[PDB]
Amino acid sequence: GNVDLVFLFDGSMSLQPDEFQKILDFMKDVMKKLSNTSYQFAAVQFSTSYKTEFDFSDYVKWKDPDALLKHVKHMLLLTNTFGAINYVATEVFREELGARPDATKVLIIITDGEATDSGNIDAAKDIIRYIIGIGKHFQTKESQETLHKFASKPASEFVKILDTFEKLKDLFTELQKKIYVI
Ligand SMILES: CC[C@H](C)C(=O)O[C@H]1C[C@@H](C)C=C2C=C[C@H](C)[C@H](CC[C@H]3C[C@@H](O)CC(=O)N3Cc3ccc4c(CO)c(OC)ccc4c3)[C@H]21
Ligand SMILES: [Mg+2]
Repeated sequence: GNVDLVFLFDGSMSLQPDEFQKILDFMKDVMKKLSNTSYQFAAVQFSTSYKTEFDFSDYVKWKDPDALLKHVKHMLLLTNTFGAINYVATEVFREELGARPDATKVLIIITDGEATDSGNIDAAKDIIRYIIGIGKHFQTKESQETLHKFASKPASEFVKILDTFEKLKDLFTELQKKIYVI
Protein backbone atom coordinates (compact mmCIF):
# COMPACT_ATOMS: atom_id res chain seq x y z
CA GLY A 1 0.00 0.00 0.00
CA ASN A 2 0.97 3.67 0.03
CA VAL A 3 3.31 4.36 3.07
CA ASP A 4 4.88 7.79 3.83
CA LEU A 5 7.79 6.96 6.14
CA VAL A 6 9.92 9.51 8.02
CA PHE A 7 13.20 8.70 9.74
CA LEU A 8 13.78 10.85 12.82
CA PHE A 9 17.38 10.46 13.86
CA ASP A 10 19.28 11.68 16.88
CA GLY A 11 22.28 13.96 16.24
CA SER A 12 23.17 14.44 19.89
CA MET A 13 26.61 15.09 21.32
CA SER A 14 26.93 11.62 22.75
CA LEU A 15 27.36 10.05 19.28
CA GLN A 16 30.88 9.27 17.95
CA PRO A 17 31.29 9.76 14.20
CA ASP A 18 31.23 6.04 13.36
CA GLU A 19 28.06 5.56 15.44
CA PHE A 20 26.36 8.46 13.58
CA GLN A 21 27.43 6.99 10.26
CA LYS A 22 25.99 3.58 11.24
CA ILE A 23 22.57 5.27 11.71
CA LEU A 24 22.90 6.84 8.29
CA ASP A 25 23.87 3.49 6.69
CA PHE A 26 20.82 1.76 8.31
CA MET A 27 18.54 4.33 6.73
CA LYS A 28 20.13 3.92 3.32
CA ASP A 29 19.77 0.06 3.57
CA VAL A 30 16.07 0.32 4.41
CA MET A 31 15.43 2.69 1.57
CA LYS A 32 17.44 0.51 -0.88
CA LYS A 33 15.49 -2.57 0.15
CA LEU A 34 12.18 -0.74 -0.47
CA SER A 35 13.06 1.05 -3.68
CA ASN A 36 10.44 0.16 -6.29
CA THR A 37 7.59 -0.10 -3.73
CA SER A 38 5.15 2.72 -3.26
CA TYR A 39 6.96 3.76 0.01
CA GLN A 40 8.01 7.41 0.05
CA PHE A 41 10.73 8.64 2.49
CA ALA A 42 11.83 11.74 4.43
CA ALA A 43 14.56 12.13 7.02
CA VAL A 44 14.83 14.61 9.90
CA GLN A 45 17.77 15.11 12.16
CA PHE A 46 17.05 16.24 15.71
CA SER A 47 19.17 17.37 18.53
CA THR A 48 18.38 20.73 20.22
CA SER A 49 16.62 21.82 17.08
CA TYR A 50 15.29 20.10 13.98
CA LYS A 51 16.30 19.94 10.32
CA THR A 52 14.64 18.34 7.38
CA GLU A 53 17.54 16.65 5.63
CA PHE A 54 15.27 15.65 2.73
CA ASP A 55 11.55 15.57 2.17
CA PHE A 56 9.20 13.36 0.19
CA SER A 57 9.38 15.54 -2.96
CA ASP A 58 13.15 15.32 -2.79
CA TYR A 59 13.03 11.53 -2.56
CA VAL A 60 10.72 11.20 -5.58
CA LYS A 61 13.04 13.34 -7.80
CA TRP A 62 16.33 11.76 -6.73
CA LYS A 63 15.51 8.25 -5.47
CA ASP A 64 19.08 7.82 -4.38
CA PRO A 65 19.82 7.29 -0.68
CA ASP A 66 23.56 8.12 -1.04
CA ALA A 67 22.87 11.40 -2.80
CA LEU A 68 20.00 12.43 -0.51
CA LEU A 69 22.08 12.00 2.65
CA LYS A 70 25.40 13.33 1.31
CA HIS A 71 25.40 16.73 3.06
CA VAL A 72 24.22 15.76 6.55
CA LYS A 73 26.12 17.60 9.29
CA HIS A 74 26.13 16.14 12.78
CA MET A 75 24.49 18.74 15.13
CA LEU A 76 26.15 17.63 18.38
CA LEU A 77 23.70 19.11 20.90
CA LEU A 78 20.82 17.85 23.07
CA THR A 79 17.99 15.29 22.59
CA ASN A 80 14.66 17.18 22.32
CA THR A 81 12.50 14.21 21.32
CA PHE A 82 9.12 15.66 22.26
CA GLY A 83 9.57 18.67 20.06
CA ALA A 84 11.08 16.61 17.25
CA ILE A 85 8.03 14.32 17.04
CA ASN A 86 5.85 17.45 16.91
CA TYR A 87 8.06 18.91 14.18
CA VAL A 88 7.50 15.75 12.05
CA ALA A 89 3.77 15.78 12.64
CA THR A 90 3.36 19.48 11.71
CA GLU A 91 6.18 20.35 9.32
CA VAL A 92 7.01 17.12 7.47
CA PHE A 93 3.72 15.30 6.92
CA ARG A 94 2.40 18.04 4.59
CA GLU A 95 1.03 17.82 1.02
CA GLU A 96 3.18 20.79 0.02
CA LEU A 97 6.25 18.69 0.78
CA GLY A 98 5.09 15.62 -1.15
CA ALA A 99 3.11 13.82 1.55
CA ARG A 100 0.19 11.80 0.13
CA PRO A 101 -3.17 12.20 1.92
CA ASP A 102 -4.09 8.57 1.27
CA ALA A 103 -0.86 7.16 2.75
CA THR A 104 -0.29 5.27 5.98
CA LYS A 105 1.98 7.42 8.17
CA VAL A 106 4.98 5.76 9.74
CA LEU A 107 7.71 7.30 11.84
CA ILE A 108 10.96 5.57 12.80
CA ILE A 109 12.83 7.22 15.65
CA ILE A 110 16.49 6.35 16.22
CA THR A 111 18.06 7.63 19.43
CA ASP A 112 20.87 6.98 21.92
CA GLY A 113 19.53 8.95 24.88
CA GLU A 114 16.53 9.94 27.00
CA ALA A 115 14.64 13.02 25.93
CA THR A 116 15.91 16.36 27.29
CA ASP A 117 12.61 18.23 26.78
CA SER A 118 9.01 17.88 28.01
CA GLY A 119 5.71 17.97 26.16
CA ASN A 120 3.04 15.79 24.66
CA ILE A 121 2.72 14.04 21.34
CA ASP A 122 -1.05 14.23 20.78
CA ALA A 123 -0.46 15.80 17.37
CA ALA A 124 1.30 12.55 16.30
CA LYS A 125 -1.41 10.03 17.45
CA ASP A 126 -2.44 9.10 13.87
CA ILE A 127 1.21 8.10 13.08
CA ILE A 128 2.55 4.61 13.63
CA ARG A 129 5.67 5.10 15.72
CA TYR A 130 8.69 2.81 16.11
CA ILE A 131 11.51 3.77 18.40
CA ILE A 132 14.99 2.24 18.28
CA GLY A 133 17.03 2.98 21.41
CA ILE A 134 20.76 2.15 21.03
CA GLY A 135 23.64 1.76 23.40
CA LYS A 136 24.78 2.30 26.97
CA HIS A 137 22.19 4.89 27.98
CA PHE A 138 19.54 2.09 27.73
CA GLN A 139 21.20 -0.62 29.86
CA THR A 140 18.71 -0.15 32.72
CA LYS A 141 15.01 -1.02 32.35
CA GLU A 142 13.93 2.34 33.86
CA SER A 143 15.61 4.14 30.95
CA GLN A 144 14.16 1.71 28.38
CA GLU A 145 10.68 2.31 29.71
CA THR A 146 10.99 6.09 29.19
CA LEU A 147 10.79 5.30 25.45
CA HIS A 148 7.39 3.57 25.67
CA LYS A 149 5.60 6.95 25.70
CA PHE A 150 6.93 7.83 22.24
CA ALA A 151 6.04 4.50 20.54
CA SER A 152 2.79 3.00 19.28
CA LYS A 153 1.25 0.17 21.40
CA PRO A 154 2.20 -2.45 22.24
CA ALA A 155 5.80 -1.58 23.15
CA SER A 156 6.67 -5.21 22.54
CA GLU A 157 6.25 -4.61 18.80
CA PHE A 158 7.22 -0.90 18.51
CA VAL A 159 10.14 -0.40 20.94
CA LYS A 160 13.49 -1.97 19.90
CA ILE A 161 16.46 -1.83 22.25
CA LEU A 162 19.90 -2.51 20.74
CA ASP A 163 22.93 -2.80 23.03
CA THR A 164 25.38 -1.54 20.40
CA PHE A 165 25.41 0.27 17.05
CA GLU A 166 26.81 -2.87 15.38
CA LYS A 167 23.42 -4.55 16.06
CA LEU A 168 21.72 -2.22 13.53
CA LYS A 169 23.05 -4.63 10.86
CA ASP A 170 21.26 -7.46 12.67
CA LEU A 171 18.04 -5.45 12.86
CA PHE A 172 18.31 -4.90 9.14
CA THR A 173 18.74 -8.69 8.58
CA GLU A 174 15.50 -9.23 10.49
CA LEU A 175 13.75 -6.69 8.21
CA GLN A 176 15.13 -8.56 5.18
CA LYS A 177 13.67 -11.79 6.51
CA LYS A 178 10.22 -10.42 7.46
CA ILE A 179 9.42 -8.00 4.60
CA TYR A 180 9.02 -9.73 1.29
CA VAL A 181 8.86 -7.82 -2.00
CA ILE A 182 7.63 -9.70 -5.10
C1 LIG B 1 8.95 -5.91 9.89
C2 LIG B 1 9.97 -6.42 10.92
C3 LIG B 1 11.01 -5.36 11.22
C4 LIG B 1 12.02 -5.91 12.24
C5 LIG B 1 10.32 -4.11 11.76
O1 LIG B 1 9.78 -4.09 12.84
O2 LIG B 1 10.36 -3.10 10.90
C6 LIG B 1 9.93 -1.80 11.38
C7 LIG B 1 10.95 -1.18 12.34
C8 LIG B 1 12.29 -0.88 11.65
C9 LIG B 1 13.33 -2.02 11.85
C10 LIG B 1 12.23 -0.68 10.18
C11 LIG B 1 11.09 -0.65 9.48
C12 LIG B 1 11.20 -0.37 8.16
C13 LIG B 1 10.13 -0.26 7.37
C14 LIG B 1 8.76 -0.74 7.80
C15 LIG B 1 7.87 0.51 8.01
C16 LIG B 1 8.85 -1.62 9.06
C17 LIG B 1 7.46 -2.02 9.66
C18 LIG B 1 6.47 -2.55 8.59
C19 LIG B 1 5.10 -2.98 9.17
C20 LIG B 1 5.28 -4.23 10.05
C21 LIG B 1 3.94 -4.60 10.70
O3 LIG B 1 4.09 -5.84 11.40
C22 LIG B 1 3.68 -3.47 11.69
C23 LIG B 1 3.67 -2.15 11.00
O4 LIG B 1 3.01 -1.28 11.53
N1 LIG B 1 4.34 -1.92 9.84
C24 LIG B 1 4.23 -0.61 9.26
C25 LIG B 1 3.18 -0.67 8.19
C26 LIG B 1 3.53 -0.87 6.86
C27 LIG B 1 2.56 -0.94 5.86
C28 LIG B 1 1.21 -0.80 6.22
C29 LIG B 1 0.20 -0.86 5.26
C30 LIG B 1 0.50 -1.07 3.76
O5 LIG B 1 1.10 -2.34 3.52
C31 LIG B 1 -1.13 -0.73 5.67
O6 LIG B 1 -2.16 -0.79 4.74
C32 LIG B 1 -2.97 -1.98 4.84
C33 LIG B 1 -1.46 -0.54 7.02
C34 LIG B 1 -0.45 -0.47 7.97
C35 LIG B 1 0.88 -0.60 7.57
C36 LIG B 1 1.85 -0.55 8.56
C37 LIG B 1 9.74 -0.92 10.12
MG1 LIG C 1 22.79 11.23 22.81
